[PDB]
Amino acid sequence: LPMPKFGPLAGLRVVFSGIEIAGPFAGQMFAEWGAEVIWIENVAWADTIRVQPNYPQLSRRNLHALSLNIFKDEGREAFLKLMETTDIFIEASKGPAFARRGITDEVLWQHNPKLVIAHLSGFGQYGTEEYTNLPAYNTIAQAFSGYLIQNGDVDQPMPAFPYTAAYFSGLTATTAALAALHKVRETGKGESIDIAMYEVMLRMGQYFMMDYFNGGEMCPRMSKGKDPYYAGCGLYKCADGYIVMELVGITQIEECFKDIGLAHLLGTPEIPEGTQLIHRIECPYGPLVEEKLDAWLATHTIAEVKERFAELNIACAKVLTVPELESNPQYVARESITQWQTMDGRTCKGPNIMPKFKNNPGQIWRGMPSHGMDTAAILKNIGYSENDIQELVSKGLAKVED
Amino acid sequence: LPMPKFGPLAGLRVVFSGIEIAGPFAGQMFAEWGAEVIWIENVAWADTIRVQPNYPQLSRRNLHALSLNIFKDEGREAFLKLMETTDIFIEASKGPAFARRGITDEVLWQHNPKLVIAHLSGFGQYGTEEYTNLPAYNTIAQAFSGYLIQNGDVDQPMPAFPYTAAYFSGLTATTAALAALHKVRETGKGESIDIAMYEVMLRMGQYFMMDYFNGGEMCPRMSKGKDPYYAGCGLYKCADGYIVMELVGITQIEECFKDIGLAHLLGTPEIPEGTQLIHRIECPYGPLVEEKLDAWLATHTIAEVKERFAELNIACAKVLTVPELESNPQYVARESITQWQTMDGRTCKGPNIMPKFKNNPGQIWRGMPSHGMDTAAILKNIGYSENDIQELVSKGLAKVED
Ligand SMILES: CC(C)(COP(=O)(O)OP(=O)(O)OC[C@H]1O[C@@H](n2cnc3c(N)ncnc32)[C@H](O)[C@@H]1OP(=O)(O)O)[C@@H](O)C(=O)NCCC(=O)NCCS
Ligand SMILES: CC(C)(COP(=O)(O)OP(=O)(O)OC[C@H]1O[C@@H](n2cnc3c(N)ncnc32)[C@H](O)[C@@H]1OP(=O)(O)O)[C@@H](O)C(=O)NCCC(=O)NCCS
Repeated sequence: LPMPKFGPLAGLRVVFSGIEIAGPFAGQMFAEWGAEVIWIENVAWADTIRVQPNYPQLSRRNLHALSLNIFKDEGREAFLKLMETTDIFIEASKGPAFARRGITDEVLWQHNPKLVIAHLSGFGQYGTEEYTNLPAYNTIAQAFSGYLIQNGDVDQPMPAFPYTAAYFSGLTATTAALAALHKVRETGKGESIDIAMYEVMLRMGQYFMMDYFNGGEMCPRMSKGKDPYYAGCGLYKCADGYIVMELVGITQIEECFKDIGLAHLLGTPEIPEGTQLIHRIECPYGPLVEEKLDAWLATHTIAEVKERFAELNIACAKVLTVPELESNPQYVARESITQWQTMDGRTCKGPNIMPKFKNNPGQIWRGMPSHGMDTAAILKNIGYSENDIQELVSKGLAKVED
Repeated sequence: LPMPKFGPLAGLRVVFSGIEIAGPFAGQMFAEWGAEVIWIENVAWADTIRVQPNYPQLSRRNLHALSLNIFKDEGREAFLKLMETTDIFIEASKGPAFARRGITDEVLWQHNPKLVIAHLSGFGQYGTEEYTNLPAYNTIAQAFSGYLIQNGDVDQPMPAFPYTAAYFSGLTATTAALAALHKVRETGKGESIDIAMYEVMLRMGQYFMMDYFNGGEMCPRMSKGKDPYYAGCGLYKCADGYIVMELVGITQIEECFKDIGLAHLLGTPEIPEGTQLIHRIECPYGPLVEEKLDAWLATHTIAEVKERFAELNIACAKVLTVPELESNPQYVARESITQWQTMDGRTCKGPNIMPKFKNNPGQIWRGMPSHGMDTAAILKNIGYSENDIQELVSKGLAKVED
C-alpha cells in the first residue's frame, strides 16, 4: 500500500473495526506514528463519525479505507486472509460480538498465530448477561465507573467533556496493543486484550475513590472549579479574568501565605515546618486561606500574578479560550496547530502530530479517505482478482471507491 | 532485582523521575504489566504523592524505590551507569531541565545508544522563554489547551476531574515510549520523545474545536450535563434518578420518537430517512424533542427505561455513585475491584490490573515501596560496593532503607 516511510511504527500493519471515537482513535494513533492502518467500515452504512462536519479530517487522517462485510460468506474469507498479514487488529463491539458471530480469537490465530487482538467494549468480553452485551458510549462508561459522579459542581454532576472516556479507552487500547506487540517480538506468540471502557475509567478516577475503598469517605465535587480538598488549587478570578494555580510545595506555601497576609499561620501545630499542601476541610484555617487568596488575587492583574508566581515557582496559567490558541507564542513556536490538504483538495487546519519524536517524527501524509476509497486496492494486494473483487461488490459484500 | 515473571512486559527495564501523577503514572503502567520499574525520588525530599493517605498504594504498587541525587557528583555517575542497563527512561521536568543541568539526550545515549527517552513537560522541550520552563500541573495543562473552557456548565467553566490531564499525559508517554521501543527493536537506535501536556490535551479536545479552526464557531458548554449539540445525549432524570443515554442511529431515533410522541416528525425535510443524529441547535424541533424526551423519561423508572432501551438498542446506564460499584454484578464477575497486601502488611482494596491480557495477565506482586527502600539493592546490582554505596549515603547523595 503506497505510503511514505516515517515514524517509529513504519511498516507495522494495523486494521481496526469500530465507529465514533474509542476504537478508531486507538487505531488511528498508529497512523499518526507511521503504521499502515486499515479502517474497516460496513458495506451498507458508513462510520457515524462522517456525520461530523470537520473533526473526521483530523481523526481519520493517514488512514486507508476498507468497506467490507466481514461476517458474510466470502466477505469473511477476505477479512481472514487480510488477518494473515496483519500485526494488530483493534475491534470495538458490544461485548464478545465477534466471537458470537463465529470469529473467535482461536479462529483469528488460526490465520495468524502472532496476531495481537484488542477487544474494546463498554463492559468487557465476559461478565454477566445483564451487562456484557450492552452498547456503550463515553457517557455510559463515565456513568458506570463513578467518573461522571465526580465531575461537575457541588450541586450538579455532569460528564467530563468532550467524550473524555472514549479517548482514555482508545488510548489504553493503543498502549496495551503495543505492549502485547513487544511480547510477540519476544516470544513469537499472539495475544488477546480485553479492554472494558468502565475499567479504564474506574482507574482514571481513583485519586480520591481510593479513600472510599479503604476506610474513608468520598470527596465532594468541586465548587466553582476549585479543588475539593486542597486550598489554592483550581480556578481563581484575578481582576481581569480566570486563572488556575496549584499551591503545592513548602516554599510556595510559605511565600504565598506571606503575600496574602497569613504569615503568622506558618509554624503552628496545624501548619508546621515542611507543609507541602493545605487541606481545606481538615484545616480550621482552610476557609480563611481561600478568603485571603481570593482577595489578594482580585487586587492583581493576570499578568502581575503570573510574574509573582514565576518568582515563587507557583504553577499557574491564564484560562485560554479557543480563539486565543492559534496565536499563542508557544503554539506558534512548536507548530502545535498546523495545516494539511484533504482528499477533496481543500486546506484543513488543526493539531499537528503529537507527541514529537526526535529521530522519527510522525507526519501528515494523507487526508481522511472516502467510504470504500481503498477497498479495490486492498483486496488486490491481499490476492483477489479484478473480476473476483467485482463479484464481492456485486453480492453486496463490498463497497468500491465511489 | 527479585520479582515474578509475568505480563507482556516481563524483563523490560524502566526508570522514571517525576512526582504526582503524570510522570509516575506513565512509568507505573509498565509495572502493572510486568516490567522492572525503578521509581527515583530525590535524596532529601520524597515524592509529593506520599502525602495522599490511600491512593499511592494503588499508583505506586509493583515499583522499586531508588532515592538518589541524580545531578550531584557520584550520584550522577551512578544514575548514568544505571542508564546503561535501562531500556526506557521517563522524566518529568519543567521543560528541558535535564539538559540545562548537563544530562542531555546525547549524554544519555553515550551511556546507552538504544535508550528510549521520554520527556514529559507542561509546555515542551523547546518553544519560547515565556513558557518553556514554566512548572505545570493538570489544571495548568487544561487551562492552556482549551480543555478547561469546554468543561462545566453553560455559565461556569471548570476542570475535568480528578486530574484528567495528568492521566492523558502519562498515558501518552507510555504509549509513545512503547512505540519508540518497537523502533529500537527494529533499527537498533534509540529515541527521544517530547510530550507537552497541553499538546496532549489540545488533541483530546478537538471534537468541536475542529469546527472553530475550519470556518465554524466553538460549541457552548453543556447545560445540566446534556450534550451541547445532540439531542438525547448526556444526563437525564427518570422518576427515580439520573441516567445517561445516547440517542444515535436510525432505528433508535425512529422508535424513540414514536415512544415520546414525535412520530409525525419522521420523514420531514428536517428529519429524512436515514437520520442518525439530531442536532438540537440547527433543528427547529430540537427543543421539542428534549421536552418530550424529558417528559417521557420522568414517567418511567430507571429499570423500565433500561428495559425499553435494551429493546431499541439505545445505549444508556444508571449514573452510579461510588458506594454502588463494589457490589455491582459486572464488577464482581470480572474482579474489577480487588485486594492486595501493602508493605506494612495491611489489606488494601482498589482496582485490579487493567486491561485484561489473555495469555499474560498482569498481577499485583508488590505494594508501594517506602522512600529509599531498594536503593542499596539497586546500587549493588549496578556494581557499587557495600562501602562504596555507604559513602554515597554519607555525602548526602543517596537515602538507604529507613
Ligand atoms: C458503538 C456501538 C454501540 C455500536 O454498535 P451497534 O449500534 O449496536 O452496531 P454497529 O453500528 O456497530 O453494527 C451493528 C452490527 O453490525 C455488525 N457490523 C459492524 N461492522 C461490520 C462489518 N464491517 N461487517 C459486517 N458487519 C458489521 C456489528 O458486528 C454489529 O453486530 P451485532 O448486531 O451482531 O451485535 C458498539 O460498537 C459498542 O458498544 N462498541 C464498544 C464501545 C465503543 O466503542 N463505543 C463507541 C465509541 S465512543
Ligand atoms: C511538577 C513540577 C512543577 C515540579 O517541579 P519543581 O517543584 O519545580 O521541582 P522538583 O520538586 O521536581 O525539584 C526541584 C529541582 O530538583 C531537581 N530534582 C528532582 N529530582 C532529582 C533527583 N532525583 N536528583 C537530584 N535533583 C532532583 C529537579 O531537577 C528540579 O530542578 P531545577 O530546579 O533545576 O528545575 C515539574 O516537575 C513539572 O512542571 N513537571 C512536568 C509536568 C508534570 O509532570 N506535572 C506534575 C504531575 S500532574
